[PDB]
Amino acid sequence: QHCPFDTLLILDFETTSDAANQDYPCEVIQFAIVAYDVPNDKIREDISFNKYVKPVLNRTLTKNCVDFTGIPQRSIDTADTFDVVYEQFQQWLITLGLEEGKFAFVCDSRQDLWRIAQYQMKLSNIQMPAFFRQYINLYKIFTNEMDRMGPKELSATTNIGKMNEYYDLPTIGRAHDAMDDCLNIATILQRMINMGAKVTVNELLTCCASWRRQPLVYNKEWRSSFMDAGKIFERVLPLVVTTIRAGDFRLEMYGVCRYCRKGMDVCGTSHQQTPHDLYKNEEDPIHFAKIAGYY
Amino acid sequence: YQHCPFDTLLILDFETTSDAANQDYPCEVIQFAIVAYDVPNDKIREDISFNKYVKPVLNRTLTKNCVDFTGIPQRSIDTADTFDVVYEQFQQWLITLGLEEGKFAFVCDSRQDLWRIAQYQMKLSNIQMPAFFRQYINLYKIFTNEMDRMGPKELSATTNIGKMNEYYDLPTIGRAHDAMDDCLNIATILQRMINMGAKVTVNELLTCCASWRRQPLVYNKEWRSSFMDAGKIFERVLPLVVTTIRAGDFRLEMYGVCRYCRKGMDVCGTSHQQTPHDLYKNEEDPIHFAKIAGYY
Ligand SMILES: [Zn+2]
Ligand SMILES: [Zn+2]
Repeated sequence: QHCPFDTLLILDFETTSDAANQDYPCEVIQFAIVAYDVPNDKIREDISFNKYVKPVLNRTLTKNCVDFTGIPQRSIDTADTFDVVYEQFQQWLITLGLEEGKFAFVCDSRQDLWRIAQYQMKLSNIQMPAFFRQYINLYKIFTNEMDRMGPKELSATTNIGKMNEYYDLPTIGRAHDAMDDCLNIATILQRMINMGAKVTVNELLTCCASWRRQPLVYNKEWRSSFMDAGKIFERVLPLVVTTIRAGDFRLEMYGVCRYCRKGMDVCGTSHQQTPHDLYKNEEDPIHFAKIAGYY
Repeated sequence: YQHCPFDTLLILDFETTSDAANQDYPCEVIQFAIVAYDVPNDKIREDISFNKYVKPVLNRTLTKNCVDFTGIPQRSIDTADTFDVVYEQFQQWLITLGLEEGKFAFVCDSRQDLWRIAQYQMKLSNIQMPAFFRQYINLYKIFTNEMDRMGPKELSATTNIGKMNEYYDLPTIGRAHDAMDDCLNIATILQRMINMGAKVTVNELLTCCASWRRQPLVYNKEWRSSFMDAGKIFERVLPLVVTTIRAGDFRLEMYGVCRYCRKGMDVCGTSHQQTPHDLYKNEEDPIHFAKIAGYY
């Protein structure tokens, strides 16, 4: 109906972390997808991908990480590295015969594709594919929907939590298992569609933004603030998030950078707005940028 | 006369990667520090020292709690060499000193530095454990005996060094858990001990075999949050085991032959002699540090 895609792929990544430190080189440790069949309004749990991933930079999971994600150490010690798992994902995609630009990924925020996929793919030396450079931020649709229908007082802290609370849906499994997150998002998505939401891509990864032309005002305590760390990532990572209105999106924008209008084979091979102003303080280096090779 | 049979003592400290709340952790050396002590002249030689940061390979990012404990900033390890390089620099620095084989010994504040940390790091780096790490002076054990001689006090300090400074009434040097400040504290403590009657000699030896590793360990499921219980499993995982020797029983000629198998230390220690297969059965609860190190 409203959704121009015939299939939606709900995606979730879990990463290595250390709660108290934002200057951390997050590596994917779980990669999960569930398919949603748009014309039939059906969640297809039988069409799914669920792999653990062995990190190479930080091989031992932090305790706060395992408490948060619920992933135990054993599951990543027996896992393949990202480059192998991503290849399996590419292969699995092919064995589903979807048409380029007729499926889109759905996430609960900008974190999975703008930050996590982008950063992991630098580590693994993989080109950001066109299907990650265009996606549905479900939480952005949700806030438009709240605005459209009627805001109410929410006490949940996570994106998934609030959406579940607002639509009055029971929490599935537990927070932060990648597959459980996927199922929650899928059930929310379905509900949003039944209530008349237009679910379509709303975020695009772009080589440039005029607001990056102004040097970031450096907050020296950024390493303990999620918001302030976000500002650093925005500058360090090549691709930036540009929003698009539902009515302005077209399926033919697939594979085409919204900013420079070139194909995504040419756009994205090198950073067009390298933050040299952040890179001259030898006294206070940005660890995640150093270890990935941004400088 | 001189109760200490060595001509020079090497005070060693390691700092490692860590994650306070998890003891199933592949500790990697991130600081390697040494200060020399001249025995016949009773002098701490602060000018004869080794002090290097080390870049880990398995856990390249220090946890915040590791940073807070050791005081080591991330930038200092990002710019450092890996253990194999730093260890090679140590070997080279050692030869510069011009020391007679078996006439110098290492000094630590516990069994941790050489029994656990060095042994483990050296399995990761694939370096053979040297003779001068397989016999050493555990100063805290000597300290423990010295308290029986002179009479015990009620100590409130919490670290081994803190205790030793408290008991002998010495001021704390620098900051705790900086490898070099620890070395300086240990050297000063050592000096006081010898001057106050202590018999300072090799008291600990690393051996390939012990009868108490024949009987499978009484497995504690919650071992990962307990320092003592994790020690018990490290004792089984690590090939070489700590064996104590009385002061009057040590002989210089014990370098570098194993107390159990009586073979040179170039032959002993290549292969675990008491592999704890009983511990390696359950793929639903595996020992992480034993797995990444390649013990199974
Ligand atoms: Zn572009
Ligand atoms: Zn032996």
